[PDB]
This record gives sequence, C-alpha cells and structure tokens, in this order.
Amino acid sequence: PKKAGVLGSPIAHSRSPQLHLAAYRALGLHDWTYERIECGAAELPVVVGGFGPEWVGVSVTMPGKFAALRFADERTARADLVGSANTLVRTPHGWRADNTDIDGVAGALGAAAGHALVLGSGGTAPAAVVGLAELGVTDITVVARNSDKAARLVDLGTRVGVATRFCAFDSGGLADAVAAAEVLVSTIPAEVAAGYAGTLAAIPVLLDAIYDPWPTPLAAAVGSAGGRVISGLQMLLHQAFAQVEQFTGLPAPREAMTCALAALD
Ligand SMILES: O=C(O)C1=C[C@@H](O)[C@H](O)[C@H](O)C1
Ligand SMILES: [Br-]
Ligand SMILES: [Br-]
Ligand SMILES: [Br-]
Ligand SMILES: [Br-]
Ligand SMILES: [Br-]
Ligand SMILES: [Br-]
Repeated sequence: PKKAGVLGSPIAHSRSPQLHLAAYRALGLHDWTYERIECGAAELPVVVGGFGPEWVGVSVTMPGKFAALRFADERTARADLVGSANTLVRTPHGWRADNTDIDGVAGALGAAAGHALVLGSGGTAPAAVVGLAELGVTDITVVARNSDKAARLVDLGTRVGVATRFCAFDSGGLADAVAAAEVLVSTIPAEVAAGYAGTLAAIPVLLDAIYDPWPTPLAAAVGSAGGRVISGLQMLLHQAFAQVEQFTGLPAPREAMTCALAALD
C-alpha cells in the first residue's frame, strides 16, 4: 500500500491523478493512492521532507521544478542536464530527481527536424529545449520575458548541439522568428501568450503545455490559421509514462493510460 501524488500551486486542475490511478489499477496495485498537494517552491522541502515511508514518489509541477531538483540528493543524467525536475523518486536513503517532461515534449510531438520556437523560461522551458534537441531540430529560438534566464536556455541548447538564440517578445523580432519556425512549444501562461497569438498564429505546429482551461487563446489562433494544435494533455500523457515506471518499477501500461486520457472531460 503506497502513496504518490502531484505537488504544485495551483494544483486543483491537475489530471495527473486520473492517469496514475488508471495505471496503478492496470498494474494490479489497487490500494495505491495518488493525491493533489497544494505546494509552492519554498514549501516543497518541508512538504516532501515530512512524507512517511509509504511514499514512493511525487510528480512536481509549477512552481516547484527548480526546488525539486535542488531538494534531491541524487539526480538522473537528464535532470542534471535540464536543470529542473518534475519527478522525485524515493530511494533507500533519500530522493532522486528526474525530468520526464523531455519525454512529454518528444512524445507529444512525435517528430521535428527544422527550426523551432520555445516560449518561456520557467521550469518546463529547458525540458522543451532538450526534448526538441532529442527529436533532431536544427535550431531553437527562445522567446521569453526574462532575458537573463533566456541566456541560460541558449547555453543549454548550445551544449546539446543545437544553434540557439534569444528573441525578445516586444522589440520587433517575433514575427521573423515565427516565419522561420516549423514548431512552437509554449510554456508561458495562456494569459500572456494571448497578446501575441496573432503573431504566433502562423506557426505550422503548436505544442501547448497548458491543458486547463482549454482551448487557450494561442491554440484557438493557431487552429484557426490552419496549424496543428497539440494540447497539454498529450504532453501530460507522455511525461506520465516514465513517472509511473519510476514510482512502480514496472513498465507503463500505455494502453490503460491512453484510455484514461480519453475518459477525461
Ligand atoms: O499534473 C500536472 O498537471 C503535471 C504533472 C507534472 O509531472 C508535469 O511535468 C507537468 O508539469 C504537469
Ligand atoms: Br506514510
Ligand atoms: Br533506487
Ligand atoms: Br516550475
Ligand atoms: Br513582431
Ligand atoms: Br505571469
Ligand atoms: Br488532447
């Protein structure tokens, strides 16, 4: 009888429990639980540090992904590369940080090979950079409000072998950045992306990390313009597979989890 869950703020909207509980039932782990825990970045170490021995792991969403990486005493190679963690896994003497959002991006997109755009510089942004690199994109433009954090994302991109550069939202380069790009991964709030949706609408493929509320203004714009829209639910599914594997020690029951995603509203 084990416990897991998802930590973040806000957290009430999370559809992680639906996916994990479906997986645990498919795996015959019928008494396992998975709950939502309201938790900011500052609070994460005290929340996780308070868990009893039946906790096997927690998923971590905004705003705790940087805090999660720091909290863990061991980190996977990919967490160490990305610089944030959306997964903490209990070990015999502590916790290990992993990042499965890379899988989320790569799995949701399926393929990508040309110029890409990433919006944002939060905890999911470096996973988008690495996931795009894994797919084989030739170059990435990072568009964010925080230029110092964007510089760190440029270094990351460069270190994984991808030509990366920064473009400010407001100074006049966004339109040209969009024109060159074949895929856009958005990690910014829907309320921020809304004001640029007309400029961004021309992108051929959009992966939006947001899934609630849905559709985002950005997704409506791209969809209307003829572009392919991939919702945050697809990213959620694909990142969830590796989380279930680390929490359970068993292969992810992909069929069952895909059916659970289809059973959501
Ligand atoms: O439940 C959720 O909404 C999420 C779980 C995290 O593991 C994912 O990485 C993502 O940030 C969202
Ligand atoms: Br416990
Ligand atoms: Br272990
Ligand atoms: Br975050
Ligand atoms: Br522009
Ligand atoms: Br904001
Ligand atoms: Br969907």
